Amino acid sequence: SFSGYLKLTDNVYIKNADIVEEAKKVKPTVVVNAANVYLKHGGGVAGALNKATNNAMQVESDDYIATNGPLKVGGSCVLSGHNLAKHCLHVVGPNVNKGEDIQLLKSAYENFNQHEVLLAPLLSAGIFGADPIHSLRVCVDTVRTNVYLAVFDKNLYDKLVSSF
Ligand SMILES: C[C@@H]1[C@H](C#N)CCCN1S(C)(=O)=O
Repeated sequence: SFSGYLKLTDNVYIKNADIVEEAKKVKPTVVVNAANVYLKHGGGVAGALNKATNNAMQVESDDYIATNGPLKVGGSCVLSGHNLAKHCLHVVGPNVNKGEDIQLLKSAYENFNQHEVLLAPLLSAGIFGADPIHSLRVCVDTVRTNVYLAVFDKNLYDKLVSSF
């Protein structure tokens, strides 16, 4: 199962790790993607997860969007996890760099409660522009299921743990 995680609360765990490498190692039931409403996996965690699937995630996502239209900010969809996980839960956190409401970050984390255990990044962190310390606080105060957070950046990981 998951190894090397620091336990933050009853159900939240954190590790300085590349979520793609972590997914390939664990092959969890659910890996969370830091998705956008169009499921265009260009950069950040989404670009890295999609590149690891050899673009199969993007091909599946384009078919999903063609059928269903875009997701809502704060919403999610379950698609295949390809070679990374059984499923990928594509969750759209608000993108502060697009002027999206940070209050939607709690709604985004509520999607995690539909899955008993997940490997995830901090929503709205990185290229989404939100403060990762705030994202971790919303995560611990919203998610009730078992969430294993992978934080790519060591310096950010140390800051998140030391300020928790
Ligand atoms: C925490 C969740 C659920 C929520 N939220 C309540 C029942 C228990 N589960 S479980 C353990 O099945 O993931």
